[PDB]
Amino acid sequence: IRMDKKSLYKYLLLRSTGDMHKAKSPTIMTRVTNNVYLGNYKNAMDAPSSEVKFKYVLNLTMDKYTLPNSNINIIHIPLVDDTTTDISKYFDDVTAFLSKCDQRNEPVLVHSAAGVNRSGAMILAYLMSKNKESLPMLYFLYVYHSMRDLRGAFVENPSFKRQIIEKYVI
Amino acid sequence: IRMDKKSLYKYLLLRSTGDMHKAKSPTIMTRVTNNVYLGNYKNAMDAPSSEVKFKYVLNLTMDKYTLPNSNINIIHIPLVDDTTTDISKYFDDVTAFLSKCDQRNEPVLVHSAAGVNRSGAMILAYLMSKNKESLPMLYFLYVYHSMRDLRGAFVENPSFKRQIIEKYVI
Repeated sequence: IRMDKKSLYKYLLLRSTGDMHKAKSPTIMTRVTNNVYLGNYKNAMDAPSSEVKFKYVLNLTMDKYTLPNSNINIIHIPLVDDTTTDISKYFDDVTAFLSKCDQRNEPVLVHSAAGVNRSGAMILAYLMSKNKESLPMLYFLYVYHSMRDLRGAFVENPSFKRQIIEKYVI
Repeated sequence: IRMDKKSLYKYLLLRSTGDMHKAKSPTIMTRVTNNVYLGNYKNAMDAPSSEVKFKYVLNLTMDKYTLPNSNINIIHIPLVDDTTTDISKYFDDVTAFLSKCDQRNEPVLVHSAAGVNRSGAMILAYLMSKNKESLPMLYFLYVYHSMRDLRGAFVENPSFKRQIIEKYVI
């Protein structure tokens, strides 16, 4: 049971003109594609012993943690969640790595502190990168709002949203 | 001094993903085209003695007022600002009347109580109707956000926005 056929279009245009719930902190991990997951700091601590056989965790926070009782490989890309940091510089490599994970069915968790702005930006970028079908402006609006509806908050950082738009739309 | 060339596009996509100021009540009349104006109840009371030579006022509120010391013609279309009323039924005639006004340079004020939802919807409809150039989805997003940025609040009513989208986009 899904919505097809220009209900998505009204959904999108209404969301695009203010029909948006106030930001609600995301709590549980979200499976976004077959092997790619999106979460927050707690979710990463919880990653050793979750239903998923993670091979990788992509740590987007500033601090290099370990999960030493586990065999998960922790990739650290330290970024700040601010309106000045350039996150686009890592777009190509990160989306490339995530697609490799999806090809090899190697589960990977993409997380930040909140699971909203450094991690949601990389998940958005991945989704945009994998779109060969749909007009980017519309794919962008659909992805953004459906992910926000799902998670409660998604790339609330305006500068991160600007960087995705420039990279993948304009 | 204007923004052209894909700054409008980033502006639009950012506004479309949550970059929106909280609704602020509009106070002064807004000239939207050469002879078409948008305002609230006070603005209409003030219409007899304003810098503009109104020939017409389009009263979208429920109550039939008069301005008996004036020669302004008051057209009454009574509508409620609610999430159930069908405003689309008057779209064709209203936009037709407004375009005639613009052709004959006959100044006309479009108002409701707030100057935000019954009146902004008819102004939006007019603008959409007069667009023969731009893709409707994009013209819609541009008009909506630039009018909201200008006025402070514009078609905040979600059902009125749905009706414009259905009429003019889908």
